[PDB]
Amino acid sequence: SVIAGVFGALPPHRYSQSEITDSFVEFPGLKEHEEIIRRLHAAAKVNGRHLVLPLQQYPSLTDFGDANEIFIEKAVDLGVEALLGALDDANLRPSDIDMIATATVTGVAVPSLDARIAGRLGLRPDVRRMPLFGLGCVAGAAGVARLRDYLRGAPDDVAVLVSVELCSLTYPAVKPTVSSLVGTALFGDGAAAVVAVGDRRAEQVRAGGPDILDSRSSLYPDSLHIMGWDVGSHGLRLRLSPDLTNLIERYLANDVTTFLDAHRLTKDDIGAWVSHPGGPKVIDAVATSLALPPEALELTWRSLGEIGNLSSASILHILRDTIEKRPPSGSAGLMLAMGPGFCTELVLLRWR
Amino acid sequence: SVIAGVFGALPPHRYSQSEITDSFVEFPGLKEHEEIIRRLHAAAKVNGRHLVLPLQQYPSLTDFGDANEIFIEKAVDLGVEALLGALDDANLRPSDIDMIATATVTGVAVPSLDARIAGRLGLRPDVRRMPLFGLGCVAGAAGVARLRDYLRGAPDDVAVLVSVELCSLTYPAVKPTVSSLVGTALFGDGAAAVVAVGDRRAEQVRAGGPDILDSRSSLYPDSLHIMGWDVGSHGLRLRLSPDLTNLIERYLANDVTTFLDAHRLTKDDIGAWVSHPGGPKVIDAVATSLALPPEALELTWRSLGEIGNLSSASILHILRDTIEKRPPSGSAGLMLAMGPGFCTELVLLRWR
Ligand SMILES: *C(O)[C@@H](C)CCCCCCCCCCCCCCC
Ligand SMILES: CCCCCCCCCCCCCCCC(=O)O
Repeated sequence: SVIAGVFGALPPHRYSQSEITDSFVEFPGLKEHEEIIRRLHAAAKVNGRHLVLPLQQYPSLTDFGDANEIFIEKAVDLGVEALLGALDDANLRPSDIDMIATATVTGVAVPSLDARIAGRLGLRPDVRRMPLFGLGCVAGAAGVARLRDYLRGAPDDVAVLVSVELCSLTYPAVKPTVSSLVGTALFGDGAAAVVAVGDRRAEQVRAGGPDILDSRSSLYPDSLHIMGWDVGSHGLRLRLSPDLTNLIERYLANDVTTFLDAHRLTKDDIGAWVSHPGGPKVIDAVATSLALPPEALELTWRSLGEIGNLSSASILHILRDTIEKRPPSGSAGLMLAMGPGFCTELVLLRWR
Repeated sequence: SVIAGVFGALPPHRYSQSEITDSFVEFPGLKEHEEIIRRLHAAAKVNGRHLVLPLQQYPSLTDFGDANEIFIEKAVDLGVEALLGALDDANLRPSDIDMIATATVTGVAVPSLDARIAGRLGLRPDVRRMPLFGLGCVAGAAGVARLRDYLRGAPDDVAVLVSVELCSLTYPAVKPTVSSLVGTALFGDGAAAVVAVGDRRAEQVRAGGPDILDSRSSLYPDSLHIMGWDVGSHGLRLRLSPDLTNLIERYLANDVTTFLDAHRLTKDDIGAWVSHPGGPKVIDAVATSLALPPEALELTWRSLGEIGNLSSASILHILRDTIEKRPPSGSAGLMLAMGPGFCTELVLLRWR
């Protein structure tokens, strides 16, 4: 399988980190925690973020019903904008799509996003639907792996992954507890789409982006608590452990090497790293444990600073960013993501 | 792709429909509606349902946060039971599972059920996880199709589907409302797992269950309202339109005809129908639109009456009932399901 188009889409409201913090500190029930909020927002190394709602609308977003409704309205059109952009990058059409995978962790939609996006964009009624929910930040790498897994048995097919993460809209569940504030410093809104295509279909559509060669999921034992949501009446509340960093440093190099040994490869044999940004400590951790030079994660740091942590869609934004960089032809690309599980997901890429 | 195991797990607490109704109409803020409730319950053609909680805990399940936490815990125990069971039917072991897909619409878990059941069963840390959410009732059929879609690109692998639906746990969201009351007459708790196996793996494994030949999703235009969740602070509230029956009567025939024409089959060629027991009005609409004899949907009528509507898990119990009764060796089997979308999934089976 080979990527034919990537496309990130963001809501048009872009705010500075400063503008967001300055306003956020003045939100109901928050002024008291200004010190830690500024600390956390500054330490986040996010310089700005696209929000789906005008910044000053958030204090009014206290109801999970409203929020999740706005999510469904906004997720789909961010999703279709993303999909179309990738469809056009692949010079393909909605009718060309044979399967659609949808990745979100930040909203609950039944009928799922894929159903609604497929409605909007006029996909064939018999598109295969794969609504992925609960992969979280890992869903961008994992979604790409699942496309491979699909196209592997359907060489003529077009399979799309649409990630939409509207982190902002989980605001109803946000309280001045440090974990929620950590998330309030890092997470922004945005969608992204990957149009992938089978090997046979590849030459017909002049498929540009990288070949998706292989993936390896890595579920860590006894680590449910590391990451995820505590779901409740006030909605999706971030659970996020400080232990996470130490899981990376202990075990990521192991995942990255066992997967790379399977391909007669090394750390140095990879031409562009495509890493999810949990936040700076996370980026430092994978950089440190994988003994990565500064340049290797620069795009994901740049993406972090430009649009923040978009969860699933992040790794697909920096994948789109790294594609535009045009890295060495035929060189190994390595998607690395991680999320609730706790798990990590390596995806072996090959660039053109 | 070939099914190697089908197992249906239910909670130990079984209650007659009369037991349920008599206690339900005494729950807070419902005696005002005891007439319509008893009417909906009696019309439901369910004689009994397994409930994951004692019948008299439910009135205290008013909080979505509580109900969802219990969901996660109970759904993993039930989930593993069904998987262990299906693993035992397949004579296979947890270590053999190469990909696990999980289906639920009745609770929200990040990390997902597949993450948790993988940890409980000690599945290899590299299992490929596909947590489907928002397929709803269609997920048993579509889950099998996904399995097929995975196994068709990975012929040496074992893929499992674990469906766990604890409909009773959506209780915080039920109101004295026709739709939600229809839900309370139909829906019960239970799980099921299917263990399917790639083609190159079926012979060594001795998979005995039916072949998975093909599948067709039918995503109807402009039909979001037909079925779904109203999601809010009270949890998952059933949206169910009475256009459903009419949608089926007008479009189901063309779904199966367009699908069966692709295999040059008529409805007469189907040796066993594995239909989702939505409700008596839906089973009537299926039989009427497909001109089916009353023997064709008997196994699904019987599941309905015995176990109620288990959302995605029902068509899998019925599939096990079908394999039990053992259909003519080598005849066509058609799985028929419908879920939020509005969509239809047909999966073509071959009996052994
Ligand atoms: C990756 O593993 C998963 C868990 C990603 C989940 C998304 C986290 C959302 C964090 C909640 C707070 C968001 C607020 C944004 C700022 C808006 C300003 C008012
Ligand atoms: C005493 C509790 C009895 C059972 C109460 C059941 C209440 C309604 C449950 C509805 C479950 C709907 C599941 C999803 C259907 C779909 O959208 O596919």
